[PDB]
Amino acid sequence: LPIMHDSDRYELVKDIGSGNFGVARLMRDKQSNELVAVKYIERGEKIAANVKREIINHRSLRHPNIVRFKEVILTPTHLAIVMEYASGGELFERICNAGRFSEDEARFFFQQLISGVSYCHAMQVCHRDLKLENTLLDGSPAPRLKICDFGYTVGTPAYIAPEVLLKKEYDGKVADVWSCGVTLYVMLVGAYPFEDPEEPKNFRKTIHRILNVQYAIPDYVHISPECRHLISRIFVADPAKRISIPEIRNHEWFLKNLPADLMNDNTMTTQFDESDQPGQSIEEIMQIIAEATVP
Repeated sequence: LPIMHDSDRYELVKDIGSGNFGVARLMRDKQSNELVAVKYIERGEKIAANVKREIINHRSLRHPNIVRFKEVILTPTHLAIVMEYASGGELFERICNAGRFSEDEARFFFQQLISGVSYCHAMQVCHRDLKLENTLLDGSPAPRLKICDFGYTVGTPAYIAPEVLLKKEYDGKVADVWSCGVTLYVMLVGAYPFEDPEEPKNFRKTIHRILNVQYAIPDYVHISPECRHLISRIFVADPAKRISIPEIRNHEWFLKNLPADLMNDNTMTTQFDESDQPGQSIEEIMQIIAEATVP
């Protein structure tokens, strides 16, 4: 990792190398007070077109449930890519610590999940790039879900829709619904839907159950019919018959206690100001990117 820089606007919090941000540096923005994660790319090295487009595409995503891009900084050594850091650990860990969530708590997170995924579907041009298994939580005492859309260890096949395993072509949006259903199930049950109950992680057995949409909610987990219905409309092997995101938004289970401030960062209890963010112009960013090609 390069030496600390811009210590006038950022404080060094901790250098890490494990997680959704991978080898990164945690810092705290002294002006905005936001915790961020800085990723470094060697100058004139991977400063390819792919990096350029990932930054540009990601910059446009401004939803409270998606890990935001903050800014790019040139150091005399690497390109610094700064982004929001989710410090609450993985959604999955919270589920494990609780054993399983109640219906109400699962709904609270599922609402956020759907709002975020729906926003990605509208903003992104080519889809098929959502890693819901590694969804994170922010550090707030009232957990906000954070989807990670970037990449500058693979998990359960349960998350992989049947058509993603078999068919050569598929609609990424419909596959994402399957993934959200897997997340919902795990929240409500405390284990994955198609994997062998617990002890064995037999990928051969999991795949087999996935393709045959073989799942069973255990007897001790009491679920409302609305909820149960929603699950049955998501775990459908045929993609053309799988409920869509907009239909999930109109489902009775999803509509109960739907907070009005789902898409807002700044609310009555949560502070956020876009003008405190280092909102660089796309021209400014491109300047730094090209200027970063010079070693």
